Amino acid sequence: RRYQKDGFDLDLTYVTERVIAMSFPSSGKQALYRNPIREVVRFLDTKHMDHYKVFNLCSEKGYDPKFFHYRVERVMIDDHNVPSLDDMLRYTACVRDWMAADSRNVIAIHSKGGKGRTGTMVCTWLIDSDVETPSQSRYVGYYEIMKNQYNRQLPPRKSLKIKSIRIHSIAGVGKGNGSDLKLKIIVKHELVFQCVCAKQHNCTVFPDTGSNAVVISLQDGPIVTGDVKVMFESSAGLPKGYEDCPFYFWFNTSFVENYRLFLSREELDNPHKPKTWDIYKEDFGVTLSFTEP
Amino acid sequence: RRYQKDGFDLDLTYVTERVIAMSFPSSGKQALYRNPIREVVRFLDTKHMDHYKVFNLCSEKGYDPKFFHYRVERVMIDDHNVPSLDDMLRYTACVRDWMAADSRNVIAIHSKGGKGRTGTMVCTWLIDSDVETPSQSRYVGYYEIMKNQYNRQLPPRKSLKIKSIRIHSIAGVGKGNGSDLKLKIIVKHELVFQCVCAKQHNCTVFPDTGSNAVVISLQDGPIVTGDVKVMFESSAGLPKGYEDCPFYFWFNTSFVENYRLFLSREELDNPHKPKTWDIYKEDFGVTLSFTEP
Repeated sequence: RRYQKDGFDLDLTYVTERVIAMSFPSSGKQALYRNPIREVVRFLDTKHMDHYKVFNLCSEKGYDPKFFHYRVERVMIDDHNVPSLDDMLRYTACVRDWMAADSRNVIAIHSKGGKGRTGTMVCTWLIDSDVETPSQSRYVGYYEIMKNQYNRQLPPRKSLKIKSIRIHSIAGVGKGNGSDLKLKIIVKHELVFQCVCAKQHNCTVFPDTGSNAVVISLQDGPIVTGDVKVMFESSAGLPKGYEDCPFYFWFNTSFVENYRLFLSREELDNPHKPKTWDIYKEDFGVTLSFTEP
Repeated sequence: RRYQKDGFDLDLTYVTERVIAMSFPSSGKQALYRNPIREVVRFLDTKHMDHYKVFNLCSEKGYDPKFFHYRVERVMIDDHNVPSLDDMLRYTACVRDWMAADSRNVIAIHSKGGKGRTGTMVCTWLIDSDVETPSQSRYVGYYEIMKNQYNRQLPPRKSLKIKSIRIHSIAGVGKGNGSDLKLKIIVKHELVFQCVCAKQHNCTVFPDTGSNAVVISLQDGPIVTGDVKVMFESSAGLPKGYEDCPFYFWFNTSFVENYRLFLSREELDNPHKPKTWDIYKEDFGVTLSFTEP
């Protein structure tokens, strides 16, 4: 819903009377099909003068603080990826402080790509005051659990150790045995664990054809703390989608209950898209088994 | 000095046997004249396999941690601007830890623009182990002072308030009175103070034509702490250079001695370039007057 009022042609989305969403305001030979930085600057200067903050939720692009009168905060969110809960808490904290300055402070939120990052961090603010991928949905769920239970603060810090990964309904995906997935565990932009199933060196494969599980014994698993990314790379032509991976996870280990995490086919970032509902059947899922150090 | 060895055409600079400087590795429709991300990844994978870390000193653009096998740290340095001393200490600690991890570990350093930020942050490591604008030079000097006196730590935290700004040898620059400069004080991407001399509202102008001084009473100046940037905006057609401003500063308030900071014509970001040595004469300068709260 482009903002076509008052002679404007920006890709804005006036989500709430005090919260504005838009796309990345670009400069140079990129204003033809995207927002021009100066035009949107003028738009939000003639509407709210010295009463806006521009949240640039881009870990990959930034323009200058000076354009928006040096009121710009950058949240390092990767495309199709979630922010850390510390990032979400700091985000909502600075937003609440901004709205406490006076009654007519608005906020502009954008990201370079689609309304995944801006959607996530506008819905997060929406439910704090009251998305594309299911990782963002589950992170909004994490933030609501924090908001209503562990009041606007970090959960009880749990350091968990992952011990095995169970894959449900593997008949159809992969070569046929499940020994093609590649594991990558990322914590704070750091690859803390990787393994390849075909070589079977850092992990072992124990396929049980009775229940269609190819549970992989994940020896000496990392003691993950905080937000974790687990992507599954494959070498058998799986339908790679977002961020060039068959499917990836994003979760906070402080929210895991009873040291078990199962992600249904629908959560499972990338299989959730309906266009690939033929290699991942309805019962497809990945179960993560945890341990307490 | 581009790296033409081993069939490569990269814009590298092998500064030391274990430190590498290069330009930003770009992707998309930019590899025609800039560094291709995949090509540089291949170069530093076949040269240093799993024994390097790439430092991205760009506050305006980043690509993805995944390309360099999730060994990438971003330092938020603005173009034609200096890093914070906390950032410099964190970077130097990171480099020291990386080199202590193994005897083969290398570092790759780049920035999007010219070799100002990469030059700054490579000379900082060069002086710790053993530059475009002069503020980067003064910050390398700040780091050498910290390294050799207040050993590799911050100096005694000093917070001071600017009481007035003295402009030396103004006969020729500006309208002829000095009532065209505009002040902008930026601390941690925050416009903490601004003023316009022509209106004479936030500051008062006291032109002392006897000594060619237009010292401006900076009433109720900010209580600055840490790293401060001071840009001088003008509306009399000054030869705007870097950052689109007549001249700006970048100074740490902890390093001020005797509560005074005079900036000679040579330091004075933008007057430093000899092409403008006709409106800023040899005695041009700015003096920062401080007061202890």
